[PDB]
Amino acid sequence: WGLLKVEPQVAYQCLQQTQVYVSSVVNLPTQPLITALEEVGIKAINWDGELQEFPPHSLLVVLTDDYLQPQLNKINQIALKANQPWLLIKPVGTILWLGPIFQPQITGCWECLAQRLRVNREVLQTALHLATTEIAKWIVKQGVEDTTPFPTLEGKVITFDQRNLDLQTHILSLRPQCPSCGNPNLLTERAFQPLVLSSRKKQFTSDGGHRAFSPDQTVNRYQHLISPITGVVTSLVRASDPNDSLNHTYNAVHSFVIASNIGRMRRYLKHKSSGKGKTDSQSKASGFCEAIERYSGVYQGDEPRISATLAELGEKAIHPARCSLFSSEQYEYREEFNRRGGVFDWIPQPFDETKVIEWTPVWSLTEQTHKYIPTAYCYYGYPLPEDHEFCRANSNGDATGNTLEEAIIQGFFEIVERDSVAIWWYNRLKRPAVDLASFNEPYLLEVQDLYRSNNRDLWVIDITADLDIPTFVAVSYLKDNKHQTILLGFGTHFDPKIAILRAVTEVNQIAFTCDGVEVTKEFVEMREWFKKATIENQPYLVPDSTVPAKVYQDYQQRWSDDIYEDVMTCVEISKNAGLETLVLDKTRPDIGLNVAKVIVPEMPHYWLRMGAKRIYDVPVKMGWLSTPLTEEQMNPISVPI
Amino acid sequence: QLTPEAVAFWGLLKVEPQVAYQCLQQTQVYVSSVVNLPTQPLITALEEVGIKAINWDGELQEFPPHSLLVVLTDDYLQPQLNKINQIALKANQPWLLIKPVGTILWLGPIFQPQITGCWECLAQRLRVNREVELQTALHLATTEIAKWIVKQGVEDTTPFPTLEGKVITFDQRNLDLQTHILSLRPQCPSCGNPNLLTERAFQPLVLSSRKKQFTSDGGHRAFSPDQTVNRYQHLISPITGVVTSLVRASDPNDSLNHTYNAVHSFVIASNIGRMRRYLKHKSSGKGKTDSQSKASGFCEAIERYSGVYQGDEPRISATLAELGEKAIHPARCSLFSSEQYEYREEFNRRGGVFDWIPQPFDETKVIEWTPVWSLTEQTHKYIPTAYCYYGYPLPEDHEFCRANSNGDATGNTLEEAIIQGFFEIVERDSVAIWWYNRLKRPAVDLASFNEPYLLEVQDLYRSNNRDLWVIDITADLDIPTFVAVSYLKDNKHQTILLGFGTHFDPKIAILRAVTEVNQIAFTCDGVEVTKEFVEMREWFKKATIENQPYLVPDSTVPAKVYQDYQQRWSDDIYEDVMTCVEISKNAGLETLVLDKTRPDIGLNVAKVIVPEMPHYWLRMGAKRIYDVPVKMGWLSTPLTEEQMNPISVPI
Ligand SMILES: [Mg+2]
Ligand SMILES: [Mg+2]
Ligand SMILES: [Mg+2]
Ligand SMILES: [Mg+2]
Ligand SMILES: [Zn+2]
Ligand SMILES: [Zn+2]
Repeated sequence: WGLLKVEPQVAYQCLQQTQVYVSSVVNLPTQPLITALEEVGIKAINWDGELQEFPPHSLLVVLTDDYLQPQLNKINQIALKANQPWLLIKPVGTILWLGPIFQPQITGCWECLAQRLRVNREVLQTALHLATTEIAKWIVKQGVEDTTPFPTLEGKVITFDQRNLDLQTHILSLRPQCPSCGNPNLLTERAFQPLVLSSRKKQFTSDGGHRAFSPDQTVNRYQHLISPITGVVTSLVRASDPNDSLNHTYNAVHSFVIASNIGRMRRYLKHKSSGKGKTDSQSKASGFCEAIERYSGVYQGDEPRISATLAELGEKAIHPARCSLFSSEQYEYREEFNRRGGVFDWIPQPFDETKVIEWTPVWSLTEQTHKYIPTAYCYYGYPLPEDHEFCRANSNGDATGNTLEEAIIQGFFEIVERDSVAIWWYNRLKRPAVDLASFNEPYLLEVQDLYRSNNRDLWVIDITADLDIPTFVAVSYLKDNKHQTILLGFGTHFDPKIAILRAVTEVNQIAFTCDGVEVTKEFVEMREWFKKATIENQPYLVPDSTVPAKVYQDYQQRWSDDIYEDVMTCVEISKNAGLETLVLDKTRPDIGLNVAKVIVPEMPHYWLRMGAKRIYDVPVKMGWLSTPLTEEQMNPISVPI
Repeated sequence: QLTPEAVAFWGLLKVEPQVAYQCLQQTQVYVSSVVNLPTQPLITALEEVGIKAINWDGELQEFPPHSLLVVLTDDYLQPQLNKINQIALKANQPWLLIKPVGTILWLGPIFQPQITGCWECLAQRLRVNREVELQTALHLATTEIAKWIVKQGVEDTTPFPTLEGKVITFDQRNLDLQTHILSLRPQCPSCGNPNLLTERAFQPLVLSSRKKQFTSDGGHRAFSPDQTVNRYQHLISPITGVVTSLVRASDPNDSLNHTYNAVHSFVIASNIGRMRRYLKHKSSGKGKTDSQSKASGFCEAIERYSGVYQGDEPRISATLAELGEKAIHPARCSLFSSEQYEYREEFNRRGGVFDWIPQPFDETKVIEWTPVWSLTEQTHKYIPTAYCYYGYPLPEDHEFCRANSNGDATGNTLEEAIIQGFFEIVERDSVAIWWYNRLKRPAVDLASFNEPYLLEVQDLYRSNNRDLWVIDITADLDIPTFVAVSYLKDNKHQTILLGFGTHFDPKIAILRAVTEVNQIAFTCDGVEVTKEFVEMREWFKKATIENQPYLVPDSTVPAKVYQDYQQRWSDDIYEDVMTCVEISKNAGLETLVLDKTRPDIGLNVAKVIVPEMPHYWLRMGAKRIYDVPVKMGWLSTPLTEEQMNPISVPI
């Protein structure tokens, strides 16, 4: 009782004014905790939950076996209504959860923790003494002692395991969009307001692209979101690739990307997620950013939408076929194409304007107005009718950044990369090479030499489209082998140097995985590719020797000092090509790290989306072809990467 | 037949009651206290869950075949515990040490003899680390004892994380739990062999070839510091570890192209009040590297710990006369002038602690000599022990030398440590020769090094109003040695920053120099006029680029390029050691190697001693400083001692 070093007998005065109402949720013995509480002098009286009003300086303790018991939803309503602090304890099982001191209007309520646990659970006497210690610490932290000399479990879950004797701390996050403790529809007011971009001049861009803040600092700041109970990223494995390779490193994260209803297949395969690889020490930062973007892209019911059909919306709505861009021939052969195709290139049902769907507002930058995109195309896991699965949400254009403008730039670069890759791949076009020596980067030369030493010839091809945004594809194939195992990487940026860096990082993220490749475990779609990825059979994968190789001085410099001007110049670049750039703010207020989805209608993905006239017309416009290619004359193989 | 409350406790151990109950008739727990702590509460706590626990007198050695001895204490450095350890090792009886008092609980390890370290394996590292300045306990102790009992009994399931050789530190105030891995020490006086270093030193040193596998960045190193930290994290602890870390990355995270790490540990066993607490604390084992984002700061701490005298180090008590030519005179290593000894007191009132002048060596007195392996002669020489190890107890009237870090180095292999130490030695030699003669040297064009990092750093420094350049100060050994000089323009305080680098590969030597400059740079607000950098702040305040003309490159001689240095580095480090040895032999020098690595730590640490090589500090007794500039033709005539630079090297 004196280990709190607060007072020998003055602290008892606090115990003379504080009552602790102990209660059980589902069949827990309340008496032992009560007796433990009078053992140290705390006046504890049993409660059942019917009482709402409480005397000042009171704490309500509730015991449970699971943190998602429905009865808690009642208690969470009682506490918020009465503004009463309460503690949640799980004394049973091998793992003990001390739970947070739910203080209304200051810390998160129970609903925040329950929502995060649900989003995260898609996959004896010592408890009493620890609970007594935590309660006693809370008693003195509010009556006499100050904030600093009194650590408390307020808004903090302590997970203690006796079997391994290890203790972990999870930080409960107050969600401003929580239905119970906050504004339940903050997103619909945020989206309806016009989107405004604030200028933010960069300060340090020595390496890792044009970022105004260190991604390591971002991970350090957002480590409070890294938790398997009260967090959004499961962490767990963290780094996957060995740390010996300093030039290129990797790190893995666990999240949810696909929401298939097959439990058996989800049990082993769909669990965890991907996102791994960077030449800089920010591979873990990139994986964390991708996990954050995937978590922000999932549907949870708070998303802004309006139930209507295309007729009422008129010109304000973008037709789903204008974004998905599937050819009518693909639709009319949907069944057998889906039967022979993979999950990535699944062909959805044709969209009919007769039915009524939910449209999410988006900010059209080119017209500076509000358009409407089908919600199923924006958010993962959106429940669609079994007869109206007209589209499935993908990661194309979704991007992460500290500022919204940086996320917009990343998303637009992703869209441009996908368009250029599709145009080059499906036309089977030959494009000039790029000499890495002219790029003034010894890293490219040394990684090329390393790949050649490992019996893998590597080179880079320039596939820049009419947008004139420097984009490159790095291709590496194993020599003197029947299985070439062609590895591809794509990199697009205003700065050609970092575009080449992105391409080489993407191509060598798989290069070091050789000699023990995880094969069919998750590269099943890439298996048959390696059975046919031969340079002689794919002549477009080798550069056109006739045209001289492009150099670093062949590309104009377009990047500006401030990211706002980068967003602007991207807008005029898109406008000059007769395209409309739309931005959807996926940033969750409870997280704070900006996530944005950039949607451009006519821009296609690299999957079998043959309905886009860009693939047919852009090579003609640049003169790469004299006549547009017929749909059946294009490449019948999807892009493996 | 136990109470249902007891069988509930065994439930969380995933063991059926029938299997567990049987073990309860075969395990006897003798509970005892060393500081008169209440022993009964733990006995009754163990009896409640069914464990047959009885009190222990403290002297009985006869024990049943299956048993466990629990010892309660308030501190782990109680002298009486040493007796208990002697009982445990002699009787081969496992025992657990518990500290159930105070705010912070120490669960202590299960000291199993011949498998885990004994008590004093923990006690020595606690003593080194502590040179600065309750129902929960019972229940955790009961849980740990029961886990050990069930693990010892059947071991039906593989996962049994018992406390065997592992200390659990639990702080209830903020409720945090830490794990410290106790490490068995082969040189421990009681459980191990306390003579191990003596046989290791007397045996001839043999170097084995080991071809390098990865030389991506940082230099010719076997592995990145991250791998070393991952391998040796069991030494990172404030209880049973050699380095406390805690601070870890102290440099700002905004910088990306370079990083630095600082940790706090113990290097010198001091006793003066001005050195006991005020200055010894915040001792930074700095590690600066361009690669990575957090650095390590771990190798320096390891070498400093390995250089500390502990009494196990090999030594023979004799004098120079009977040792003969096999010994090396201390003045042949310290290299202090006789004129520097005659006015030792006057030069000791003024100046820093680093450049203190020791008393002249006396050949009549008897001292302890540590054997070292001379590679040039491939034999054993003898160096005074006080010159090799930190904190060696020297007589007040015969304090002839003080151990320094010159030549000490680390490595995953002994040969790599030897290379690093030799590079440090030649670096300091060349820097002293250049500095004390005030010689002007040709510049080095960074663009010729085909490294964009050099140009980026130079441009950043120029943007920050700090002009930076590089000067080649390579000595007669022809090992590329570079000094990077930075100074702030348009200011009355230039704050000249100097970095030193030396390697066979000129590119990584330049990289070392610029990294050394950058580690000190970007610390304008770091004022230490009186805390720890009084000499550095004095140098910043009273040294410009015009009053120190040698600091600027010589404009007359054209700047050296990257193609002006011959290539000597090889794929394997063994012939690198051999070529360093033959380079030293050609210059009429003897290379000596002392293996300071400890068997418990494992990481290789070596001190390379070359007698005639001077250091940064005021060591005017070496004829190399006087003669090498003449030999290379830099100076027509040797410089008189009073004509040299009267300012010590601040870096
Ligand atoms: Mg990605
Ligand atoms: Mg993306
Ligand atoms: Mg150093
Ligand atoms: Mg050193
Ligand atoms: Zn809430
Ligand atoms: Zn021992």
